[PDB]
Amino acid sequence: EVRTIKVFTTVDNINLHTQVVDMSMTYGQQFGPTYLDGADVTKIKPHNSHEGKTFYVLPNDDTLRVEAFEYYHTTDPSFLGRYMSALNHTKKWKYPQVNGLTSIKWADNNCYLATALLTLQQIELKFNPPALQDAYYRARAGEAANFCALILAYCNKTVGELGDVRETMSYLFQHANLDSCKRVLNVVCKTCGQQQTTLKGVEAVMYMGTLSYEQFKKGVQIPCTCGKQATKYLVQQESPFVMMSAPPAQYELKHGTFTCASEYTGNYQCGHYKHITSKETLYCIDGALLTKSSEYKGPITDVFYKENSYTTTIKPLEHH
Ligand SMILES: [Zn+2]
Repeated sequence: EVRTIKVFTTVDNINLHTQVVDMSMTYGQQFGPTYLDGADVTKIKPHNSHEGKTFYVLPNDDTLRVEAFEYYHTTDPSFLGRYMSALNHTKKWKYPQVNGLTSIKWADNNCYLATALLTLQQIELKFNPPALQDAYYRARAGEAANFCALILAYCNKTVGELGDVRETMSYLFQHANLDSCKRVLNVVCKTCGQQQTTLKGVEAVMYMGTLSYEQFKKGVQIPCTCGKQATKYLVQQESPFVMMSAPPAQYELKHGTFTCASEYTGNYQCGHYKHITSKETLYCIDGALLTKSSEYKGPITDVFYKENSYTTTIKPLEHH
C-alpha cells in the first residue's frame, strides 16, 4: 500500500546517501528543496524511472553540512540552491572548442562569463575548493556547465544578469591559492617622501587604473593622502600573472607582449565582451566565433600578462 523507490541524495555528487522515498509524497514534502541535474523537483512526486538516481538536497543535517563545506568551502546556506538554479540553465548552454580553448555560445548575457572562462584557461591559477578544481578540469574537457554555474554561485550572480569580467575574476581569485603572490609598491610624494606598501593575495595580482604593465612599472600619477599629486610604481612582483584593468579605452595590443585581454564594446550599461589572445598571431574569440589579425587596436578593459619575478631598477632620490 505504501509504494517506495530508492534514490541517492548528495550535496557534492561524490558522497551519495541512500534514501527510501515514498511515492505518494513530493520530494519537497520529504527532503525539502530537491534537484535532479539542476532541475527543481521539489514539487513533483517520485517516478519509477527515478530509482537509483542522484538528487541534490540542501545541507540540512550535520553530515551534509560538513560535506558541503569540504567541497565548496562556504557555509552559506543559500549556496547550493543558487548553484543548482544556475546549473539548470548552464547545462543547456553550448561549449565549443575555439582555438584550443573552451568557450560558450552566446546566451543569457553570458559573454562576460565566456571571456572569464577563456582567461582562466590561460593563466596559472590553482583553485582551493575541490568543487572549483573538479569543475575547471571538466570545463577544459569541454563540459563547462558545472564550472559556469559555480562561478555564478560564488559571485552571487544569476543567469541572465549582465556582468563585469574584472569583478568576476576578483571573486574567483578569492578562491585561488595566491598566498605566495607578493607585490611591493612605492608611492612617492615630493613633500611626504617615499611610502612603501606590500600587498598579498588577490591585491598582489590586480590593479585598476591602467592597462599597461610597463606604465605601472614606470609610475602612475595618483593623489597622495595629503592631497598633493604623487607617483606610484611597482617595486617588486612575485606572481605567475598580473591583471591590469581600466575603464575601456582605445588600446593597441601588440602580438607577443601580453597573454590575453578583454575587449568591451557598447556602453557602460549595455556592453559586449570579447576575448583577445596572443598565440602565433592575434585571435579574437566571441562566443563561438573566431577572427584573427596581425595587429589590433580597440576598446580594451583588462589585460593579462605573464610574470614570475620582477624587481624594479628605479631608485628614488627622495626621502622617507
Ligand atoms: Zn604627500
